[PDB]
Amino acid sequence: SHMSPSERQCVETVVNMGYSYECVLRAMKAAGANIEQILDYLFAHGQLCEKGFDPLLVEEALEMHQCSEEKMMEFLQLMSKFKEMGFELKDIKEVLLLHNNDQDNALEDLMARAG
Amino acid sequence: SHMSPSERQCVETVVNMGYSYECVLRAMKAAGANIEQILDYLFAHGQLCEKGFDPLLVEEALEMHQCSEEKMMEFLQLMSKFKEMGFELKDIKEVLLLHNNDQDNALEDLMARA
Ligand SMILES: [K+]
Ligand SMILES: [K+]
Ligand SMILES: [K+]
Ligand SMILES: [K+]
Ligand code: NA
Repeated sequence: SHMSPSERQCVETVVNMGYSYECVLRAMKAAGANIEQILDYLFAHGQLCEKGFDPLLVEEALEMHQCSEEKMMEFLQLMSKFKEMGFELKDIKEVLLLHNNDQDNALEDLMARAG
Repeated sequence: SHMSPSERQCVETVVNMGYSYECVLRAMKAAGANIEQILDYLFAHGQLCEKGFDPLLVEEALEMHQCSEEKMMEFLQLMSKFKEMGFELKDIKEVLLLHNNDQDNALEDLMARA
């Protein structure tokens, strides 16, 4: 197998917890071959989708903010807002990262390039 | 320029704090285009190299453990120790990650596969 021994151990254990292979493999690609990190990703991804967030934006938020749930949520909410205004995702990520999720600074930057 | 406006802003600001372009671009690639993130990476990388850690291993530790400075140090120390014992970096990273930096479990794993 192309997988390492630790990768296979993660898949075996998390699939035993009741997750599909596809979900586990995707989560492990994102979160790394550690069981708690995979489960935390799977649970957070599920909870956020259930709240109505776009799964693509959820995935961006989980990648961008691995350390703070509070910052992750702030990033997710503002990314959702700016995306619904019509800005491009690549620009939104960039300005939220530069400005530490400050809504006013991020918007000022996005507008300066809106067209 | 191939860089985004935010990337250019970071380079301009950080080079102004007296860092070389090459150091800033490398740090930005690792840490992302946010000035505090770049400065924190540059400073940590410097401090750990000054303590005598292999810069290649320092870079692996800064990548693996962005959230906990204590976890980052514990990983860096163990990766250095296991490398001295003669194990391969790729294996070492894998077992330290799986076993949450537990030395004995990681070691038993490494010896078992060797
Ligand atoms: K890997
Ligand atoms: K963070
Ligand atoms: K890593
Ligand atoms: K961490
Ligand atoms: Na990100």
